[PDB]
Amino acid sequence: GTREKLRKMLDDLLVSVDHSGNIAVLRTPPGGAPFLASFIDRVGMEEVVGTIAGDDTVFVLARDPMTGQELGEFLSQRR
Amino acid sequence: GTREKLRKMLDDLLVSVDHSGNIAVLRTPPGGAPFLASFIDRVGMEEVVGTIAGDDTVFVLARDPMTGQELGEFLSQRR
Amino acid sequence: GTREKLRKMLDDLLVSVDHSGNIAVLRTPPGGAPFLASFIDRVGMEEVVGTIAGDDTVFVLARDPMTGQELGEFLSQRR
Amino acid sequence: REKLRKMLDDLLVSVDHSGNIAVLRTPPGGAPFLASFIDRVGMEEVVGTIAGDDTVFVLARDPMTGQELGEFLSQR
Amino acid sequence: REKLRKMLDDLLVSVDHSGNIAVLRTPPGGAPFLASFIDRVGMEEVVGTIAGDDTVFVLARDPMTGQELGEFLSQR
Amino acid sequence: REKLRKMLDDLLVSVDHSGNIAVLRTPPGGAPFLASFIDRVGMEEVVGTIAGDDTVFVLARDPMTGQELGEFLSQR
Ligand SMILES: N[C@@H](Cc1ccc(O)cc1)C(=O)O
Ligand SMILES: N[C@@H](Cc1ccc(O)cc1)C(=O)O
Ligand SMILES: N[C@@H](Cc1ccc(O)cc1)C(=O)O
Ligand SMILES: N[C@@H](Cc1ccc(O)cc1)C(=O)O
Ligand SMILES: N[C@@H](Cc1ccc(O)cc1)C(=O)O
Ligand SMILES: N[C@@H](Cc1ccc(O)cc1)C(=O)O
Ligand code: NA
Ligand code: NA
Ligand code: NA
Ligand code: NA
Repeated sequence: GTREKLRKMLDDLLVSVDHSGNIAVLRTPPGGAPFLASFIDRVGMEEVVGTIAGDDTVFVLARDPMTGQELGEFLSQRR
Repeated sequence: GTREKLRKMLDDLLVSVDHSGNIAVLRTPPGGAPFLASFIDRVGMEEVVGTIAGDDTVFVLARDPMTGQELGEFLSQRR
Repeated sequence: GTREKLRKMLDDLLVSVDHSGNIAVLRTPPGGAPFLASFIDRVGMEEVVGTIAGDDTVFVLARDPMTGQELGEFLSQRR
Repeated sequence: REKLRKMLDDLLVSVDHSGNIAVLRTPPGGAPFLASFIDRVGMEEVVGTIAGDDTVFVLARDPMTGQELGEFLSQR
Repeated sequence: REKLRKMLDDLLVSVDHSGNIAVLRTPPGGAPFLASFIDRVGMEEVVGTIAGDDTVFVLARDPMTGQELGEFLSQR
Repeated sequence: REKLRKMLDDLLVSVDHSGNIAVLRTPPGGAPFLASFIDRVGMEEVVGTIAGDDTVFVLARDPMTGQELGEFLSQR
């Protein structure tokens, strides 16, 4: 199921969540950011305009009017 | 010519445009984001502070006071 | 020392600094963005929510209430 | 294979080889765009591809050589 | 090696080889996650790893083959 | 070649090899910084480079070996 893989994906890859403005910042272990962010893309979050992954960090762009914090809180509750 | 390659680059790589705040979000096919964003860099958009590409997503930072939307609308009109 | 490597890292990799909103934009030579941004991560800037590197560009997310500009000015003074 | 042909025309700056690897050079940032499409084709002789920024390493399946794999890509 | 075993179970879609290279295929974006962990293990026979997006090239140390290195990874 | 020499001093943590590949290890995120500069040099014996995060695969042109290509880079 998708909710279960989202839960396990976040359980295993989300080291921390942070935010500023319209951006939620996801911290992963090394190399984990593209792995996590690709999955987030594919679960189809309406509040998520898009994501970009580097190596251990993902920037999640919140759809207006939702904030980075509120977006990050959503994802944390999926854990 | 540069306008023609910008037009064809956007025609072939820009799956969709979105925006939030000062960020225009470009969606590409798989692997296309660095290809597209590098070219955007090199055409020298004054309104563009910079770009970062992941795999299929580019975040374009709009130069103040222009918005992500207005930046995205500019690029769409180049199509 | 860390301040010295931050100084030399910035001296050799920071082509330019820019900003918009809460994002400081770092420009590097080709391939230099992950090299620079990883180091910035590891020096532990409280004002820095996180960073993402592409190839020659880094987006540094400023911790509220600090701005991208103020964040970029901090880093420039480390040069 | 009509789509791969346009993909190579627009992205393949050069093809080289050594041993069992064919190397593709692209314009900047083009490597994962080209290489992911090659994966999608799914050729039996391609063990795998790695994309950097403007270079793709394509591993040829033994006993095919990287020179042979590069010639097929250069053909298309 | 208990952590690598879970890492491979969750990320290793397939393993292939040619010459002295073992190729790991992962779900999308999984390659640098898997490959950095492999580096961390630090096996003597692994000369190095490169991660793309969903493919990892693992270079086997002579005289070990990529087939042999892939079998050890497939084992775990 | 004076710039490559400083580039290697600051970024080359180690050099290894297997078959026709020289492997460069860098500090974290250093691989595309080093590798793009190597491309820029444009050595005839370098068929191509791929950068991951901290590892660069440099493919040696036959009949040169990756050991030989790594020794030249280690020299500089
Ligand atoms: N955190 C930044 C910088 C970074 C780059 C490479 C690394 O290996 C680690 C960190 C990113 O993920 O893009
Ligand atoms: N869209 C994000 C996450 C992603 C990563 C890897 C992919 O293959 C696909 C998507 C990015 O481009 O960074
Ligand atoms: N500046 C953008 C786009 C880019 C991608 C690849 C390049 O080689 C150059 C530029 C980034 O660093 O992500
Ligand atoms: N050609 C190598 C090195 C490189 C890295 C980054 C670049 O922008 C350019 C070249 C690769 O694509 O991995
Ligand atoms: N399999 C290759 C090509 C690729 C690039 C980007 C992708 O999203 C998917 C595949 C790699 O991982 O480098
Ligand atoms: N050494 C491999 C795997 C790796 C990936 C990401 C890292 O942050 C570290 C290592 C590479 O650079 O591709
Ligand atoms: Na890392
Ligand atoms: Na990136
Ligand atoms: Na993709
Ligand atoms: Na570049």
